[PDB]
Amino acid sequence: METFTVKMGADSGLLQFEPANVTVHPGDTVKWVNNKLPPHNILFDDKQVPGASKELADKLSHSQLMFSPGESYEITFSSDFPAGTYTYYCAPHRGAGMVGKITVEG
Amino acid sequence: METFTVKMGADSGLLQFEPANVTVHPGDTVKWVNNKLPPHNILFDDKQVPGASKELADKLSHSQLMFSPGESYEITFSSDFPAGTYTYYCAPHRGAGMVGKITVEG
Amino acid sequence: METFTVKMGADSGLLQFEPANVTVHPGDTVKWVNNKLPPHNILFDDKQVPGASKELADKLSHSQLMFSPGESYEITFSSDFPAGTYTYYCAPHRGAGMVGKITVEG
Ligand SMILES: [Cu+2]
Ligand SMILES: [Cu+2]
Ligand SMILES: [Cu+2]
Ligand SMILES: [Zn+2]
Ligand SMILES: [Zn+2]
Ligand SMILES: [Zn+2]
Ligand SMILES: [Zn+2]
Ligand SMILES: [Zn+2]
Ligand SMILES: [Zn+2]
Repeated sequence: METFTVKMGADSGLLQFEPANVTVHPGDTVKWVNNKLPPHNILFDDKQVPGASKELADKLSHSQLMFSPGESYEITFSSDFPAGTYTYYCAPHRGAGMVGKITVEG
Repeated sequence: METFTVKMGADSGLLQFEPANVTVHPGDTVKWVNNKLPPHNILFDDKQVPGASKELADKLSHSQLMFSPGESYEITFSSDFPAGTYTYYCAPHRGAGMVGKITVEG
Repeated sequence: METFTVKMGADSGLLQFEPANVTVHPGDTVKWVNNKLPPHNILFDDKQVPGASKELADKLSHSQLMFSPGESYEITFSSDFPAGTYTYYCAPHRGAGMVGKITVEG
């Protein structure tokens, strides 16, 4: 099992998740870490996860704003997660296109 | 089973859900569709659903802001939903009285 | 079983939960009541509840803003709640340090 670190805010100051796209395998963890230009958060819309389960998208969403440097949030995409793409965004920086995509391999 | 379309924002530009009040039967779906003056969202307070279940109100709430024209969200009020009134509102337009009510018939 | 009333906003106008720290026993209820300077809400971060369960923190969080005088929200810390500290904050007044802590006794 691997852990993928996603920086929220690039080192240079770009309002992006870095890296934006990550492919994971069942059991892998994605760890988001507050990097530059907080606050950020991590939203998955109900229609943006495989099978469009609102329960799933809600449980994955960290809608609470993250302010502190190095503040982190992790999701383990375990065996019961459906394969497909999970597209997320940062609410504060939606206008800037601060978005990402986790692919659970099938 | 029927699907009731609720417009978020009237065609004229009134900040309302149209229609604001809908009566549904078990198995029916309510589909909210982004119509005018986005963003909107759909919040049910824990005390505003029958039996005051916070778990139920949370699961029905689409708190994520909806920005795009025609963006939609649906809830199927299935057999296990308690009869009674489910009162919701739009956070951005709470001040304008952008509110609605779904009645599940008993 | 006891109910602990926590005022959101002190009578004087301080932006605090009063009292900020409460110790509860299994079966006890905490009732938050809108007191001064609304809106307030009540957020528990996933890492701020015992065992860091995001499901638990989400279910305890009343993220919807509370505007009306006397508007209340209750949580019963029942037998299945893990012992330890549950640290929460108000989003609008995070900058002012409007924070609290519920201790479930073990
Ligand atoms: Cu951001
Ligand atoms: Cu609205
Ligand atoms: Cu407050
Ligand atoms: Zn892997
Ligand atoms: Zn949605
Ligand atoms: Zn019907
Ligand atoms: Zn409430
Ligand atoms: Zn007690
Ligand atoms: Zn968190």
